[PDB]
Amino acid sequence: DHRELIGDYSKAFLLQTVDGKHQDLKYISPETMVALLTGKFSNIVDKFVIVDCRYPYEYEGGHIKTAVNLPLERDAESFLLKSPIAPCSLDKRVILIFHCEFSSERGPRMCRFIRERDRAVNDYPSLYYPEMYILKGGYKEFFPQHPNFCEPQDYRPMNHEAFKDELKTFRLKTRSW
Repeated sequence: DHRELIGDYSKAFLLQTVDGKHQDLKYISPETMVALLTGKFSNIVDKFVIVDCRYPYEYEGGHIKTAVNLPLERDAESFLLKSPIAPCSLDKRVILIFHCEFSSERGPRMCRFIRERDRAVNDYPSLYYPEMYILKGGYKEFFPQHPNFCEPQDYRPMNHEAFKDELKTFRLKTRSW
């Protein structure tokens, strides 16, 4: 591989990455998301968690199959770090994929937050989640390309006319503005 090692310096990144806003983060395309969903990496990837950081109404109006909705930092830490999601075999990998509507600001931030917490509870350079990626373009670019991998087969933008109130209600739940 021509890149650096994953977070615990144990091995190279598995997935092919594409260029994204944050030069230091690893992004993947809809295509690689589908290869994982289709089991193309089944002999090496034990588990892969898709974290959809969007607000609940967004997730309810259409999300990627198997994805988990973890819109708040506290929910993500609770879900991923209280009892780490570990592979059934040590020859195997666990991978996290973060995304939001277009995975621009919120996705990167949650990803950076989980890495910090992970660095915090482990002895360097050990990690529970050494390999993390962001889905370039988020759901918004994923849906039109592979609608049958989404449930419900639909899309609800964050700024949807009819949920202005839910967006407001929801922002008031975040730890900081």
